[PDB]
Amino acid sequence: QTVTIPCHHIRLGDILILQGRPCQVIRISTSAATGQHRYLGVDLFTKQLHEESSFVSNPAPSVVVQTMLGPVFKQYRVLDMQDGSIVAMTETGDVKQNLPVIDQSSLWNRLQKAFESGRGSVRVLVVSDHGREMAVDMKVV
Amino acid sequence: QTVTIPCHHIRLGDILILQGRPCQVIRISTSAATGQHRYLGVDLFTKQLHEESSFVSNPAPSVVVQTMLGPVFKQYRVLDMQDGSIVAMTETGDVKQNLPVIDQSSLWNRLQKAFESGRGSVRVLVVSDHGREMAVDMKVV
Repeated sequence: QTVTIPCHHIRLGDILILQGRPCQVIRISTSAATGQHRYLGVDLFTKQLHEESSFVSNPAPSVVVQTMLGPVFKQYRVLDMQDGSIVAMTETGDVKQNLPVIDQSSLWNRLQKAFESGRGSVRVLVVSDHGREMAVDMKVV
Repeated sequence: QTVTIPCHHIRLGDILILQGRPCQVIRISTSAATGQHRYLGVDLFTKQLHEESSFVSNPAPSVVVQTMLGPVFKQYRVLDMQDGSIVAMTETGDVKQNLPVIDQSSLWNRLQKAFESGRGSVRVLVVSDHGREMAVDMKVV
């Protein structure tokens, strides 16, 4: 499940879908030949590099837009924290016992400190990869 | 005519629709009470300040997204440059004799230098405001 993002709203560090994989963009360039944009990114799950060029479209006369796809993040409540995993619950009560937390920008520690102070309103943002789920950021409500 | 942009892809300097007006965002904050984002922007045409808070939606369980609207930019060919205006043509051959160029980041000079060297492939990106059109950026093909 994905959203369309115009290329002028894509900056380094964004998470895009490259070659069907969730990736963190580390380099943006432009093709001289076509004017497409080329995004080099790091697979959030495998840590391999993927590249993909933007999709050009013409929905109307005088309207050219380049887009990439970005993931739809799910929001889960945090019920408990174990060794490197968490117990999450979807907002329909579906419990996920060992959701992994990505090692990126000390997410575990930020999350721990926020769970200590106020567990009721900690949320994790979660990406899916062909079934595998992983938490990649946090929010507070 | 507008596109939906997720709030995590909105940074200072982006052009958003605030209160129905095209604006350049100069400050982003978050409401404690609701978690919406609040965007303070400068009307591209009047130079007045407008603010507007994000729209929250729930398209699916465990999926919360905040969005703002952004304009759809049209792309026009540049046929000639006058005193502060340009002659543009849409890609269906509709000629616009005095399209104004916004004074923002020396757009006129960047545009002039690019029109001197290679007029065939200079384009302007144009926003509409209830009929009034204005060029706000340039591209080269």
